[PDB]
Amino acid sequence: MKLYYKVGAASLAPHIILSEAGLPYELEAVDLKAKKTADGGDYFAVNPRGAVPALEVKPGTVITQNAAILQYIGDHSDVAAFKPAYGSIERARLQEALGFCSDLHAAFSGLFAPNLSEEARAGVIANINRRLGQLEAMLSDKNAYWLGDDFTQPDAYASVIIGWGVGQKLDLSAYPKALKLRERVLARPNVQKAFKEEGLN
Amino acid sequence: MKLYYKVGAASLAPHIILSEAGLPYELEAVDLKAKKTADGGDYFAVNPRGAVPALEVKPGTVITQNAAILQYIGDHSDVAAFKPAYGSIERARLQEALGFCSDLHAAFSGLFAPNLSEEARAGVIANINRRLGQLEAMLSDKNAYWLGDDFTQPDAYASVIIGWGVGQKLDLSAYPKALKLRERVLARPNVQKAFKEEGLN
Ligand SMILES: N[C@H](CCC(=O)N[C@@H](CS)C(=O)NCC(=O)O)C(=O)O
Ligand SMILES: N[C@H](CCC(=O)N[C@@H](CS)C(=O)NCC(=O)O)C(=O)O
Repeated sequence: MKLYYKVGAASLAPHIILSEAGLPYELEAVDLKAKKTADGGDYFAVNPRGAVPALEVKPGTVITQNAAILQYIGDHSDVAAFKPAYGSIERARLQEALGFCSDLHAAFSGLFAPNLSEEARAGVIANINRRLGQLEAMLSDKNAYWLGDDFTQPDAYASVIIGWGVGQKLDLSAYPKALKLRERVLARPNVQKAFKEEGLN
Repeated sequence: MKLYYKVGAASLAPHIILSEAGLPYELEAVDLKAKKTADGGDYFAVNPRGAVPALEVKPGTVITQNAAILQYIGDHSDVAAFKPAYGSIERARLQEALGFCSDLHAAFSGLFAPNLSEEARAGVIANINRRLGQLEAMLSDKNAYWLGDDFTQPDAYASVIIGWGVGQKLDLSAYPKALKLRERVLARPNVQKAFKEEGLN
């Protein structure tokens, strides 16, 4: 399969999960400014919504939307935690966490919008603070990772988003459970392998 | 199961799907202003994120996030279209459409925010127009419903969101495929049954 990604963007989540699954994959860096693939072609032909990630499962079949991509990879892996039975409460918890990741992502996205005024920026920060508080409350110290004993796709996606906060030098020390989850994810060897593949430290 | 809903809100989507599935369900109207259940209790104890829908599967187990709720209902129904195999391309298409519904929903949500300035409102309208254009392009006249020959959860969710546009008297006549999908959904008897259950016409 082929993952369309931009360095450090939300596409790092499925990059991490592809690496953890150990399935063969190819990567394609997208220029999101010009909306072009690396050969100079039109990225809108790949994803008409214009976003990364997109996953080409095989020629002519491209899946968009992180929740879909993350679960497709999981269902085609051998990692049981990545692929709970549909209809099981575990599957619902997986989807619920991925849905919340989209909400968390949406709060952060406001921060990188162009011509962002200081006043508009304050509202973005307030929503980031609100979503981070909700993630923090949702995490339980009875669980090594978000959903329980096992690392799953949500963990990777939350860790990437929190990393955007780190990169922006936001103070996230009031969210120790969130920081601990990210620290745990960042130490996983297949996570480091994905970060390397994007030229990131 | 028990669905926590507000009249005409995004919770109408799983209300529709519960009705279509024919499984037994109870409804609970939430006051989102006071964040209270109808007995006067704290809705944050039900969903700490404060949103509808929430689905109590059984006492002590509440699922939040529309994508999770919609797929839980589908996986516990007898309707094959609602429950494609995990890992099948059909399941990925289902999740992709639900993920896009969240994006469409997010564009519309801006319109109902309090103290919305005329200028901020224009940007909201521009994003609604952009997301509606993307939905329109994603729909294919080869398909009776969004994903193909079969009505699915996405169809209900898109139809509810478009309905918010109708209620706001936005001109959506440049999106005929979207309008046709909604018209088709609104004529389904179990859809009308759900609308009735919320006191809606
Ligand atoms: N500054 C970017 C952060 C990644 C990023 O901002 N990308 C997207 C998410 S993939 C975003 O946060 N906002 C716009 C968007 O989500 O498309 C980087 O270091 O790569
Ligand atoms: N005016 C509301 C529209 C529904 C609504 O606006 N609810 C939510 C979605 S459920 C929304 O569009 N914005 C805030 C939110 O999504 O919570 C109604 O007629 O019920």
